[PDB]
Amino acid sequence: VDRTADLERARLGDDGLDFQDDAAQARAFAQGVFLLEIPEWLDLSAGDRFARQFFQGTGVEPYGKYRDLSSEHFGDELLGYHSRVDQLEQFLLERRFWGEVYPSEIATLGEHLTLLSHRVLRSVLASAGIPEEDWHRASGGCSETNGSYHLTFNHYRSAHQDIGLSSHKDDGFITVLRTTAQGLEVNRDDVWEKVPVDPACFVVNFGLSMEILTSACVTPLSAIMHRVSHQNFDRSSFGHFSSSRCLPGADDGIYRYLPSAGLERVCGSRELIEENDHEIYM
Ligand SMILES: CC[C@H](C)[C@@H]1NC(=O)[C@@]2(NC1=O)OC[C@](C)(O)[C@@H]2O
Ligand SMILES: O=C(O)CCC(=O)C(=O)O
Ligand SMILES: [Cl-]
Ligand SMILES: [Cl-]
Ligand SMILES: [Fe+2]
Repeated sequence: VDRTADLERARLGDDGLDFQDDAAQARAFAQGVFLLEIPEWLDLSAGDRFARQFFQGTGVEPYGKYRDLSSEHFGDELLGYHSRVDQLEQFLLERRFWGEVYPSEIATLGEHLTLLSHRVLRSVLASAGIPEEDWHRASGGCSETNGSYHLTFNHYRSAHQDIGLSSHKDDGFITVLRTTAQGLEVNRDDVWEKVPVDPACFVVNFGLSMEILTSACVTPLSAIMHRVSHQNFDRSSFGHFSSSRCLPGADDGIYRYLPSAGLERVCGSRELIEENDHEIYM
């Protein structure tokens, strides 16, 4: 693909998300993807280094050892190191383990991104016309700080003859993606387009839970279809993912908002992730 998407750029300011104007904000939310300026005080260098190292094993300091932590170590099949069928290999960790398992500076990064994402999500919920007292249940806790949050590190193995990462929608409400190299593509309006590279911005997009939640609103919001093209050289990235609380045995559920009525349950949060990962990776 040779077309490059023209995305709207936003900033977090005194009143929440600031786009250039109300029309720009509407286009961004209608597309389900936009750029978000990275706060100047926020240090991403340890996260960038973790994404470059996590897969390399205990010979490589300080982060290569996370290659050896599989899902078995967490009692949760979703977490730890995972080789995917595509070029991608990942390390995924939910917030309840960050303080104990991640390096301290990586847990700190995760916490910063959680509070940034929280602020982004609340701006979106307000634009959707959902009553504020329904936000906590509608977002499975992400309208406050009680959601499930995964800080997930990605490395694309260019020696594998696969697509980088198959076409998919994310599971949750908000993904804050840190990417510094080409490869991410988005499908708005049934044409694949490259996401412009800008290491001064995150890429923000909505997941399936945002789409389900707002599907009956006057302006439904989409979970952007996106992929990573086959990489001829290595690539890395990381993202902060916000989902309805999906702990084993403590699942907040996924809801659709019915204007003038309230929230109706659609499915489980973990169930949605499992069904989505099935539909993606085959
Ligand atoms: C347990 C997953 C968690 C809810 C979150 N959501 C996701 O969609 C993602 N990663 C995450 O960290 O999992 C699958 C994926 C397409 O590779 C993407 O990277
Ligand atoms: O690496 C990227 O740019 C995208 C990663 C992604 O889409 C995901 O982890 O769900
Ligand atoms: Cl601010
Ligand atoms: Cl590329
Ligand atoms: Fe994604």
